[PDB]
Order: sequence, then C-alpha cells, then structure tokens
Amino acid sequence: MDSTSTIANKIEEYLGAKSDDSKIDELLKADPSEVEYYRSGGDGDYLKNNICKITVNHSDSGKYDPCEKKLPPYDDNDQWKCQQNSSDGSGKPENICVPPRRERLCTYNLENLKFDKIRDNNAFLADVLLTARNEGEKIVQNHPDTNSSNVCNALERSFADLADIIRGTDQWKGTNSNLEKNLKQMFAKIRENDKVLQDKYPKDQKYTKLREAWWNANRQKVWEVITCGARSNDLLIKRGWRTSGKSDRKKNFELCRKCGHYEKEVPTKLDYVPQFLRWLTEWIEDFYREKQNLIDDMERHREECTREDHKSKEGTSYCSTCKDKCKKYCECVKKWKTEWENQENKYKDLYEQNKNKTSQKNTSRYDDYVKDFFEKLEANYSSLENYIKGDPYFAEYATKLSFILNPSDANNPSGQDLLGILQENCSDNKRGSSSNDSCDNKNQDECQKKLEKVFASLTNGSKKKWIWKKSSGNEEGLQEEYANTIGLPPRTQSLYLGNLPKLENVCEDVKDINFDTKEKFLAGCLIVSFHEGKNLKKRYPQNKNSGNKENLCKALEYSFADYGDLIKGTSIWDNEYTKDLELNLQNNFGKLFGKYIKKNNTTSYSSLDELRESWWNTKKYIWTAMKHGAEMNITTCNDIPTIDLIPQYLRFLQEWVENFCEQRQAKVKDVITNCKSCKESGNKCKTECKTKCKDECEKYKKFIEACGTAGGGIGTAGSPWSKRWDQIYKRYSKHIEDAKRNRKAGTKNCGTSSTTNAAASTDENKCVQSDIDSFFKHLIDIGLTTPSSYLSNVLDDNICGADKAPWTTYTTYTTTEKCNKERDKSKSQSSDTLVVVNVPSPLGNTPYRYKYACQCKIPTNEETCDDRKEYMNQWSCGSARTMKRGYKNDNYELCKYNGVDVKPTTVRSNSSKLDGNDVTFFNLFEQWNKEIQYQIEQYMTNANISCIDNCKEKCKCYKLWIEKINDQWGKQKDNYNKFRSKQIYDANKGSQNKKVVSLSNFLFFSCWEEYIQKYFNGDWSKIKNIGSDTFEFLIKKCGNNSAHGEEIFSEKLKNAEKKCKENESTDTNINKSETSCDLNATNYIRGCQSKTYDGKIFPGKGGEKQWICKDTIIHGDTNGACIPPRTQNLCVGELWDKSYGGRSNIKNDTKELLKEKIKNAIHKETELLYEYHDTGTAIISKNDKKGQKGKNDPNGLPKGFCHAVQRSFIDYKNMILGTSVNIYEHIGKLQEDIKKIIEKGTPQQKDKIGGVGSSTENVNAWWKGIEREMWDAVRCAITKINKKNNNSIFNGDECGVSPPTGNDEDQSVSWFKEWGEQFCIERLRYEQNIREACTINGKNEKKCINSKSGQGDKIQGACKRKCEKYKKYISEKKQEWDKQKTKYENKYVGKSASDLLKENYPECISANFDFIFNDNIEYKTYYPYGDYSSICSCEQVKYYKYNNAEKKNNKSLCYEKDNDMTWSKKYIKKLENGRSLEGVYVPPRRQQLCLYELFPIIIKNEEGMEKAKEELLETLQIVAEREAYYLWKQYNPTGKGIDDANKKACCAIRGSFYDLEDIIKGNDLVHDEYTKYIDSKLNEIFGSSNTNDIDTKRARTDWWENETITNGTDRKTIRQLVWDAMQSGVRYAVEEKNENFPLCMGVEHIGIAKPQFIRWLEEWTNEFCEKYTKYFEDMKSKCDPPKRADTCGDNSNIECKKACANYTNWLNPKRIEWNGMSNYYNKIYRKSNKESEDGKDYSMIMAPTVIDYLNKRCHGEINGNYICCSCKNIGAYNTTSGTVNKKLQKKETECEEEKGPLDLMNEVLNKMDKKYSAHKMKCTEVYLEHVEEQLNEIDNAIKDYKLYPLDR
Repeated sequence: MDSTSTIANKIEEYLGAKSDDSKIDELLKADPSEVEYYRSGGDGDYLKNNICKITVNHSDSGKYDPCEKKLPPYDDNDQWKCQQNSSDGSGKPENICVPPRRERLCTYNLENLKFDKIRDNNAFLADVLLTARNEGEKIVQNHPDTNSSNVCNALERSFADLADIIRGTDQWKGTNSNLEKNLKQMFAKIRENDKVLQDKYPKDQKYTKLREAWWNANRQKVWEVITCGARSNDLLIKRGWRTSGKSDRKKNFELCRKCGHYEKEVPTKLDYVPQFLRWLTEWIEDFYREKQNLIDDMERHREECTREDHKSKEGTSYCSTCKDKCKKYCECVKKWKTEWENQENKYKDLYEQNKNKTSQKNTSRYDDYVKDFFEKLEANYSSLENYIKGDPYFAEYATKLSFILNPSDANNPSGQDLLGILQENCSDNKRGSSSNDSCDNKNQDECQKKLEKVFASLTNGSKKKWIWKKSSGNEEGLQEEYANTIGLPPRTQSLYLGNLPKLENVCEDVKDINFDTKEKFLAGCLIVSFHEGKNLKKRYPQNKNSGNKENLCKALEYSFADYGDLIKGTSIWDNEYTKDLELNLQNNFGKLFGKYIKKNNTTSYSSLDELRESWWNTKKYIWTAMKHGAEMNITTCNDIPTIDLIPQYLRFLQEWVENFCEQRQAKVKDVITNCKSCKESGNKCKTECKTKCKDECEKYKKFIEACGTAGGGIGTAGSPWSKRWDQIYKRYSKHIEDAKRNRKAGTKNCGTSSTTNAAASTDENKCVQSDIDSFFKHLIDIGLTTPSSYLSNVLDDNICGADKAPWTTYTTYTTTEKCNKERDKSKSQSSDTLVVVNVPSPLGNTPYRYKYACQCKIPTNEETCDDRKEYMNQWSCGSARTMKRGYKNDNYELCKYNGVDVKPTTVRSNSSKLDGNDVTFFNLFEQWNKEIQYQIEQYMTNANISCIDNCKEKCKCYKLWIEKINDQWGKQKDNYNKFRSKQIYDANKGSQNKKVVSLSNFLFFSCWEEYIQKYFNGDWSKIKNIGSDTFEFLIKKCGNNSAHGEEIFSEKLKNAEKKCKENESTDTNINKSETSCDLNATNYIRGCQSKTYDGKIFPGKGGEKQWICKDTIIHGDTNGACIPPRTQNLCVGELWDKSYGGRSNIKNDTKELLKEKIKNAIHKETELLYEYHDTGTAIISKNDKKGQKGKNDPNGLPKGFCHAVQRSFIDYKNMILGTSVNIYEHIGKLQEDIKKIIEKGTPQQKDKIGGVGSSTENVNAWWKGIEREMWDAVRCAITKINKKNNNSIFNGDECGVSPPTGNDEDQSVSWFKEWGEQFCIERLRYEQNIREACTINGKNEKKCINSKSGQGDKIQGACKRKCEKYKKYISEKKQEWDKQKTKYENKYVGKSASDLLKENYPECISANFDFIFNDNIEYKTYYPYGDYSSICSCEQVKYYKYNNAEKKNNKSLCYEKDNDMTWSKKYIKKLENGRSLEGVYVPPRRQQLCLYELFPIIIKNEEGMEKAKEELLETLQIVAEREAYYLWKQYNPTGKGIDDANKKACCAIRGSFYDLEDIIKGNDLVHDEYTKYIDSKLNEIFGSSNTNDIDTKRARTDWWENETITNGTDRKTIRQLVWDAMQSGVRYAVEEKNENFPLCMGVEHIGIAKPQFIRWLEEWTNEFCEKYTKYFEDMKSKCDPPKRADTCGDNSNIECKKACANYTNWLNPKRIEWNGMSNYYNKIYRKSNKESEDGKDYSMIMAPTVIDYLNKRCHGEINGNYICCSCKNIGAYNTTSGTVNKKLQKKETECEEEKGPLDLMNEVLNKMDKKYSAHKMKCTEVYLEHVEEQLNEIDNAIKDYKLYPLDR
C-alpha cells in the first residue's frame, strides 16, 4: 500500500488534490459577470441568472458559430478539399476518408472569431460557453439515433474534444489554429500583466502549467455549460447495475445513475488521466458502437417471404432476392475490418519491439507522462483495480466464451404511421369555467388492437410520511429542480410501479424478459395497473370513507396520472428504483417502436419523448384496467379522468392541499361547535366559552404552528405550514416566470403586461401545446397566477373546513419561532426572534372569522376598524389611530409613530437652547400636522357614497377616528403649550422669537409653506412672495392674518359632517306655494321679446351675439372671464331699459312689485328657451349637424334649457349681489338703490343710533338672504310651461321627476362651464363637418381629397373650406380660453380647467384642452388645424429609420424634459368596484412623457379600422424615438460622466418604454387628459368593441406582442420596432453630442416588464436615494462647523440654513409618498389577476415587506439594465457590509442580511436616524428662525395687499 500512484480514479480526490495549493485557481476560474458584453447586446446579469440561456447576443449578433466554412446547403453534401494529395495538386478531390465523427458538430456557418477587447477571464470564457451551448444544442436536438444510451457518451466525446482544443493536444485542427496560437500568445500577453496576482517566479512564465491550472479551476463551469442543453433523461455513467457496481465505493451523493447536470462537480473523472493517452477512445469506441448497432438493428426477420400476397417491394431484401439471384453483389459490403474485422487490427500490433523505454525517432516535449506504457502494457503484471477488468462493458452481446475451465460446480441454477389529433377539454375547476382547455397527439397505431373489455385473471403476486426533503441524494426524494418545493405524497412514493426496478419483474410466475411486442408490453403495463388498483383497494377502504367512492376515485385518478408521468419520464420525484426503471423503459422503447423515430429533420416521431407521450396518450386501456382493478368495475358506478394532463407538480400541490384541508376540517369542527358564545360566536361577552372552549383554539393554533411533532398533523417534514406554503409559492412563481419567458407554446390569447412571445405553435384551432410551459401559459391570462388562486379554483368547496375560508384572501398574525432551537443562545439575540409576523392565506392560527370569537370576548368597535383596515394606523402613543399613554403632567406627551422608536436622548443638545426632547417633539408634531391635514383632506370627501351603497362604515371606521383625532389634536395643542412655555429665559434674549412662535402662528406658516412649496418650486422661493390675486383663496384657507392657525384645525374638525346625520332623512317635504301662472297674458315687456343672441329663429337668420371677452371698454380692465351672449341678451324684464341711456323703469317702487316682474320675465325667457331649443336655434341646443330632429338628446326634452335656467338663476343671484364683472347696463344701481333708491334704506331704519360713530358698519349686510324667493317661481314656471303642448301624448317633465340641481352659489365658474360646454359642442359639430369633408371627394377610385403635388398631398380647397373655419374658431377660442383658465386656476387653485369641464358635460371627453390650445409656435406649425390636423393634412404619416434622409426636425416636436418636477397622485385611474383607493404616485418622468403625436391619429382613426394599426404603429415608433432622444438630452449632458449619466439615462428610457407598453396594453395606472381618451379609443379600435373588455385587452396585448407587421426585413414585432426606434433616438442624441454610443441600449432583447407600480416604486427609490445623498452631502459640507471656527470662519450662518431648509422641505412630502406606496404594496403583494385590487397580476412579488423587496432590489450597483436602483450608505452611516462578523462568536450571521442600510428607510423619514441626529438641533433652530422671519414677511405682505385705504 506504499506504492500509491496519482491516476485520479477514486482515491486521489483527497490525497492527490494539488489544484488548490495556492490561492490562484480561485481567481483563475472564469466568472463571466461583467456588464454589457461589447455593444451588441450582452449583459452579465442575464448570464448569471441562468447559465443555460446564453445566446450569440453576448457578441456580435447572428454571426458567430464554429467553422465559418461556407459550404452552401442545398447543392452538395460532404465536399471538402483540405488535407493532402500527390497526383492532383490542384485541389484535394479524394485522398483521405474523413469520417462523419466530428464533421457533424456545430461547425457550419459563421466562425468570425477575430475581434479584440477580449482581455480577462470574463471575456475569455464567453466563446467557450457559446461553443459548448451550440454543440449541445446540435448534438441533442437533431440526433438521428433512436435516443438510446449514447447521448451521454456523445456529450462526453464533445467535451473531450473541447478539452483537447483548449489544451492544444488535438491533432485535427482547421481554421481554429489561428485562434489556438492567438490564445497561446495574445491571451498569454494580456493575462501575464498581473504579475502581483500570479506566482510565476520560475523561468520563464509557465504558460502551460498556468493554463492547465486555469482549466482545472474552471473545470465545473464548462461542464454545466455543455450539459445545459441535455435532457433530464440523460442518465449519465454507463454502469447501470442496480444500486451497486463492479467498482463498489463509499456513499457520497446520488450519482446513480443520474444527477450530473445539477451535480456542480465533475462526474467524469476519466478526463484527469494524462490526456495524451486518453485520446484512443475516439478511434475505436465509436466504430465499435456503430458496428454493434449496424449488425443487429436492421435485422428485419423473415416476415418478407411474400406468402399471403405477392409484394413488389418487401421493405428490406438482404438474402431472399439478391442472394438468390446472385452471390454477394448486394451483401458483401463489409471490407473495413484489419482497422475493424478484415480492415481492424492496426492498433495493438506493435509487439515486434519488445522492452521499448527511450524513443529516438520522436519529438521531445517532456514525455515522462507517456512513458508509462513502455513496460506497463507489454511485460508487467495487470493486477490493479476493477477500472481495467470487470467495470468496462466488453461482453454484452450474448457471449459464450469458454476461455477458463472450472471443474467444481458449487453454484445452484439461476432463477408509415398515423398521427391523429384530439381536443379533449380539461376541466380543472368546479366553478363556471369561463374558459376551456385542450391537448394534442393520439396515435391509433401504438395500441392493443380491438375487442376491448378483457377482464379476469388473478394470483400474480410502510412509507406513509410526506417526503418534503431535499433532492433524492441517498435513497429517496425529489429532483434537483424540485428539491424542497412541493413534497412527495406517501401514496405517490408507495405506488407499485415506482417500487419495481424493472418492468420485467411484473409477474412472479415468469422470471425472464417477456416484452418483445407492443401487445406484450401493454400486457405488462395493464398487469401493473391492476396490481396498483388492488393495492389501493387494500389500503384506503374501508376506514377513511363512509361507503362512497370519492376518496377512492381521487386516489385512483392521482395514481393513474402518476403512472402516466412515470412512463412518460416527466417524473419530478425519485426513489432507489427510479432512474433504473426509467433506463429500462427507455431501453425497451428504443428497442421497440424504433422505426417510428425518423422525424429528426422533418409524419413519424420527432424524438423518443414524443413517442412515449403518444403511447401514454393511448391510455384508455390502462385507465380501464386500473378502474376495474380494485372494486370500481361496472354495474355499480359505471369516463377517462383529465387529471393526467395537469402537471405533476400541480397534482402534488392539489393532493397536499386536500390533505391539509381534511386535517384542518377535522381540527376545526370541534372549534366551530365549542367556540360559540352561547349558540353563536357573536352574542354575549360573558362566559363566551361554555366551560373551556379555549382548548379547541389552542389545539388549532398548535396544529398550525407546530414543527411537525408538537401537535401538527400528517404532512410536511419538520417545517411549519407557513414555510411549506412559502416554498410552494416560490416554486409556482418560478414556473410562471419560466412560462412567460418561454418562446414556444400553443394558441393562447395573452392579456397581461408582463408577457412577451413571438411564435405560437399548434396544429388545431384554439389548442394548448399540453407541455408544462404551455399549461402554465394557459394558466396565465385567466388569472390563476398564484397558488392561492389556483387552489381556490380547483378545490371543491367546504373541504377546507366548516368555516368558509377562501384561499384568495390573506390573513396575518404574529407568532413565536419554533421553540425546539433558539437562535444564537437564549435571552439575548433579539426581540423579533421571539415575535415574527406571518401572513399566509387562511393558514392562520384562528379559523378565519373567529380571530376574536376564540379566546373568549367579542371584537370591540375600535379593533373592528383595524380589522377592516379602511382607515390605516400610523401613530402609536396617543394618535389619530387609538390608544394613549399620557400622562397629564409637565413632561411629556408624545405622539409616537408606528414602527419607529422615539429617541429622547438630549446629548445632541447644546446650552441655552431648546432641549433634545423638545426638538424631537417639534419634528414629530410638524410631521403629525402634515399627515393629519393630508388624511383629513383625503377622508373628508369620501362619505362612502350612499345609497347604494351601522349605515355602512360611517358609524364604524368613521365618527370614531374623528373624535379620537379631536382628542389627539387636543393632546398636541396641550403639549405645544408646554413647548412654548420655554420663553421664560430666551424671549428677552432673542426678542422676539417667543421660544418658540405660537401654535396658531406655526399652523399659519405650515399652510402658507405648503402653498409655496408646490406653486413656487420649493419653500426656498418664499422671497418671491408676489401671489397676484390668489390671496383671497389663500387667506380663506389660512385665515385673515396670523393668530388664527388654530382655527384651521377647528374648522377642519368641525366640518366632519354632511353625512350621518343621516338621519331618516327628513325627506320629503312639499313644493313651495304657489303654482298659479295660468295668467299667460303677462302683457308686453320692453326689455326683450326674444333672446335672439345665437341668431334668429327660423324662418330668418342673423343677429348672432359674440362672447364679450375681457379688455372691453365698457367694463374697464376686466380681469375676469368673458361675458356670455345669453347674459348679454338677458331678459332683465321691466327693471332696465334703453333708448334713454341708463333707464331704470322700476325706480320708485318697492321690492314687492318686482317679484311679479321677475316672475313673468323668467316665465317668458323660459318659455322661449323651451322654443329656442326645440328648433335647435341655440348653439348649446344644436348637436351634430343634422339638427335636433335627426340627432336628438336622450333626456326626453331638448338639451340645453336646464343648464340655461340654472345659469339664468345664478346670474340673477349675482345681479342682486353684484357680479365680478358688471355686465353692460352697469348692474350696480340695483345694488345701491332699496338700501339707496332700488337697493334704499331697507330693512334697517334710518334713525341713527349714538351718532357719527358706530353707524357705517351696520347696514351693508342684509341683502344676502332675500334671493331665495325666486327659485320657487322658477320651479312653478318650468313645471307650468311643459303642460300646454298636449298635442303629443306626454306629461310635463324635463326627464321625469329629475329636478334642476343646486349648488348655484358659484357664478364665474358657472360662466366658465357654460363657455366650455358650448365650445365642446361646437368642436364636435366642426369635427363632424371635417369627417364629412374627408369622406367626400374620396370615392371607390381611392382619390385623396383632390390633392395634387405641389408640395406633397396638400389640401387646396376640397376640405380646406371646411377646416379653415375650424382653424379660426380654435384661434379665437384659444384667445378667449388662455385668459379664462388662468383666472379660474388662480381663483380656485388645484382644480384645472379640463378637470372642471370634462365631468360636468359628456361632450368634453373627446376634447383635450391642453393639446387643442397648446401655446407653442411649433405646435401651430405642425398642427395648423389643431387636433384635427391629421384628418385634414393627409400626408400619410410615416416613421423614417435612423438613416436615408431622416425627417425628425422637420417632423412634429415637443419641448425638453423637465428636471425638477414633483411626484403627483393626480390622474390615477378610478377603478370600478369602488373603495379601491390607490395610494400610488405618478413619477415625474412618466407624467412628462411626450405622446402628443398620438392624439391627432387617435382622433382621425375613430372610423376606418384596419388602417389605424399602421398609423398607430408609425406614430408610436416616432414618439418612442423622440422620447428616447429627449430623455438622453435631459440626462446625459447634465454631467459628462461616462457611466453614471449613461446608465441612469438608459434606465429611465427603459422605464419610459415599459410605461408606453402599458399604455398600449391598457395596463397604465394614469388617466390624464391624454391617456384617458387614448385608452378609450384603443378599446374602441381593437376588437371593434363588439367583444368584452377582457377580450379587448387581450387583443391589444396580442397586437403589441406578436409579429403583427409584415416587413421585408425578417419578422420584427411591434415591441421590437418600438425598442429599435428608441435606440435610433439614443443614436441621434449621441451623434449630436459627438459621443460614443452607450454600451447598453445596444440590447436587441428587452426583458420582461415588471408591474407598473413596482417600476414606479423602484424609480421613486432610486430618485429618493440620489436626492438624499446629494442633500445630506450638502448639509455635511455646510451645516457642519467650519474647520476655522464659525464666527471668524468662511461661513455666515446662511448656507447651512439653505441646506437645512432644502433637506427638510424635500423630506417632508417624501414620508407621505412612501407611506402611500407601502400601504398599497402591503395590500397588493403576492396577488394574482383574480385577487389583486387592480386587474393586473403581481405574482412575481415575493417579499413580506416593501423594505425587504427594495433591499432585494437596491442592494447592488446600478448597471443600466434590469438593475435600475442602488443605495449607498443611506440613513445609517457611511459603511456597508461588513464590519462585525457573527461567525467568531456563534454561528451563524443572522441579519440576514442588511444588504445596504435601506432598512433605515422608515426611520430616516421621521428624522430619527443617526445621520440626521447629528445635525437635528441646528436644522431645527434654523427652521424656527426661518418660521419667524417668514411670518413677519407674510403678515407684511398681507397688510401691503390691503393697499386700497392708503391715499388714492
């Protein structure tokens, strides 16, 4: 044993392992993890995520694969002249017989491997990976053999060839020789530069000895790369003996006889032998195997005798015809056999030179490694291990040699084809099943025959725990891809066939091979099926069933499907018998049915797997045998179950969930029976338990939370239900992701944003491909994206338990970790280790609704609100969300926020200033002020809308937190009272700071600062305090001057009303007396006989009035809105008159006279409006262009009198009161005559009291309550007018009992609304005219509006007459509208003109005011006719490529992207099925996204479908190009950083691309003025609206994704076209800047789009991190004390003020935004389409908390692709992992891990982290000084705004 050598077979693994001698191989192994492989489109992260999916995109695309030899395919085959010749030197026609041994490798097209920049191991191994992947694909996919036990040997041969190429030992080398010397020299020169990292001290550099170490170091990587493409049925290592072998060794892992693909270690140790000798197997073994196959396979028996009938052809005639007509002309083809059997023996005939050591006629290259065979094989003993004798397979072809004699006998005797198609419908659910399913195949060739119903025959001859364990490494388990994922059922591991190592052991009576024919094989399979049925009959009945068969039928179905998967080879689980039964099955199915395997290159069978799948699809006989086997039979309960087509993982999931549900029902029945209070769970709180019902709840909790042994039921393995469910969810989401990223599937209808696919393969209409990926793809688009939804769909109903606990919902609780093992000792590891929050679907520790019904007592009204989560909890210790800690004393009541611990440490403080706890109180209080103001504003408007639809949740979850927030405001004001009391010392010292300024004053500052921050771009712009005329609203919102901020909360809490109430209500009273109005003879009114302001009534036209805009001489400056023509022609009655200048007819009378005058005036004007709208003479009344007869409103009576009478009432009201802009007849005299002449001395008496003083402020406040006396008259008139025209049969009503609405207080807004409605109606009429003009002059001859060139197809009068009037109308209306929108926005603030107009009138939905009245000269140039330019300007919009006379500058353009916009929650979609309140925020980049080009085409293509798609595609491409160009212009030149700017710009462009894709697919979360109409019209176009909404969305998604456009350049989908357009825009920007094209954005493949909310969240996180870093660095550079003192330093205490103010102002709204984002995430994560709040799925989100998800995403460094966010030292301190290691004290490190200090996200927003705690005091005091100064400024500003009473 002392003569051990180093040959590395089985014993040199631990003794001879000298590879890892020094720390060099660890860095020598190649890890291709560098981002952006060249500029062709490679990426490191894609390769790291999966090594098996490497493509040619890692270098120049489409032009790399070995052996660039240009042999053209379809003219010749096997024609080469390369090697040598002697007589025909011109070429090499035929001088050597090259075998097809290596010529069949992936060696055909485009080995253009010459490019440079390959410098390191990352770039070095890329070509090796490409070669390995390509050779594996070529050797596996199209393999002419019958898929026998030779694919492993073929892959081994390919790997040996690759190893020889790398080592250079290969002898037959072609064009790769130039690289081989290049690798030996260039890659030597580029790898020897790092002399520090390598120990090449011996001369010279040890090139070979270092490259061999490099290859040994990366031995594994190339192994899994080359084996990536192989199928799981490889079954490597030829030794197939059952659980043993001729070379018995120790137990290491499950190498028997599989698990090499996932082994992560080399299985083939035969490559470590000296490779010089290793190369003999290439010559001999391949010929041996091929000849052994040739001699035996084509034996076609003697069935071609042509006895029954004469046959012209026999299929194979080898001896019957040819050898009878002649002797050997057709059979004597074996001549290559003294190199095989007559050319064989040129291998081992070198024994002539005996005893042969030193070779003198060879080369000297250190041949000591090959000197072994000098004596080892010639004249030495051959007594060694079994690797030479016994282990190799040398006699397996019926060998009967008698080379040895053994007289002793002490051993006992041993003891062309059809291919049908089917569309059987799977029903994997019990609900309505709104969709269907399908399958394929069926053979009708591989079967029994006929004459079914064969029965009888008999007498042919305890793992009961779920193996949820790692992969089968020793005896049992699952597959490597399925390890610890789903768990193996006991029935599945105890099924009969899985226990049989070979199929030939089916029958005990016969003990030899019996499967030689198809029927013979099927007979054994049927025997196995019958045995399984009998075994299940023995097992299940009759203990778990009450005489029925549902359990028995379920077990038979599951076992039937498991047999199907096992015989198909798609089994996901393994035992000791499996992987040998599979090998025997494959050997049988290769020996039998081998002829049908012909379709290797294109009915026949493509491969062996499809053949086996087809055989199994011939399953009715097997199912009938299984069914008849046990007791099911016939005449007791009588089709084929569809359970088998469902994937085995899903079947295992359903079985495990059914087991868990049965156990849960057993454990919850007692809980339901007992936990009732007296007879129901909710009743009496006292003695809720009858005696001790808590024991049942304790049992349930123990069952749920056990570790599999402390009370838990059968199932799992030492792990909780929660852990097992999490593993299941992870595996299921991985399957969903793989299906979505798959390329091949059947016919489906994609309708999800997170989907991409090019081709869908199927042969039948509306059929899925029946594969696992296709089945998961079909699972997608009907929901079912999560296990919760899938199980909710497939489960029966009440099997989950007596309590209805649907799997869709999620219930959260808190629990202690398993008590068997304590993490890192006990009593000091952490607090959360004992308390961890869990959130599964109804796996909670309580039976769903009995969270509070259990453990006695009933849920209080306070905690029911928390359960409903309608009003979330934010603060803890005395709050807007319940609970309080006190105490009523001096110090100190603080409103602590949830989840963050308040730190009262006063060590941060200094002397003579505020205390640390007071500063923390101030910060907490200002945050509380902001958040509570926001929440009151949000929740004050909801009211839940009733009815429809205690009285809802306004008694609970409302009117409770109102009182409790009143209490919280009282607490906060009491605490601030103590805070302000600190002026006993500092008030005189710092007069006048008040130490500090009072609470009401601070609230005033807070609201003013809130206004300034939004409307003046930051609080730092408070110097620009000129608010123009927005003060009135602002002083209304903030109170007149200071010392009234307390009143702000007083009002904001006293207005918590207007609902509940309710009460009953008081409705309904009666109308107001009295009708009368029968005196139609109202005399004549000199004012107006007819309001002919919109022309005259037919007959006769003319006299149209015009909108009196501002700057009119009669109204002075007129800063208000325009005067309506109806108001201009208003029927004043007998009050005002003309012909005498200003005449007041009613001058000496009282108001008693004018009620009759106003009454008959409104009567006549209303009766005219009833006639002014029947004839359509009013602009508001007239709709479309036919008139009011052909086109009429639906509401029973002409549209435009209810609004007209409302406007008349409003303008009469302001006529009495005094309008903002007096109209025409100087209304005021009425406003100073019955308090002067007709407003004169009424009702206040003229008798003065006191005297001159206190006499001029008691008279001017009376006329506000006298205006109500006219609405009754209006009601009487409007009811009376409709009731004379009884000529047609109808009653007098506008649209039924519907009355005119109220809220008639607003007047200028009413005028604006009237103007907007009239403008929209006129625009619709003009649009109809333009469409008519575009349809006319265009006939069947395809004429185009009579256009000639000219300068293209321009209009010259056909539709120009119709469109120029529209153009001038838009011009004048823009003139009127830019002067009204500004006034309305300044008056109301926060309400845009469009968001006011659109909802009040349906006709405004088609108008985008921003685009129509865009203020841009480029807009005027490119859109001469406004939004209808595309209809009129018919130039056939056409997106031009990057080159060949591009037209971008001459094309339509927009403005540059804004850089400092704020996140806004406006324009969020209003989801149907209300109370779906989204808390999301639109990114600035998305809300500034330019899509203005779409809108004209969107308007144009309303009619004329099948033409919209081309125009839409073109405009989308040009928009994407311009968007990429402007985003690059916004990002890249702002700092010329080569990497940061480029990567940030590319990430932003990818985000914009994904947002555009979501807009197209309809998954966008924003409905602004643009995208709302874009989505509406896209829905109208796609599907033509004749389908449903889901169908429309699916059509849109399919159109975006599939290859829809037919182009002459390959088959590029619309998504690819848009990405290419964005790339072209980036190229334009780069060329303009004269830079280099970015390394990223060169990717042709764009990844799967994450959900829009998640992308927005990641963008928000990245922006927040960058802004936080910038602002904190500014603060640390400025607010930190100077190095040369402060008083005498370079600072003036001003730049620190600026930095602190900027930081606080930026951080204040970010907390609210993050709170909203987290609130939405906590309700959206881990949800599918059917359960998420929105329709889109979120199954890819696997993270309990948003912070954890961000840590999983933001931990790394941004690269430009996929990774779009990063965090550096945010929050905590400038140090990342790692500082302290837990290994040195107690294993292991359990964080785990922090992954960047992003967990401080919640704490930093409360200004509580250490980084801000360093500068909190100075920032706070500076903020307070700023507060005082700006109150001074604002008060002075208001006093100056008073202005008027000073001088003239």
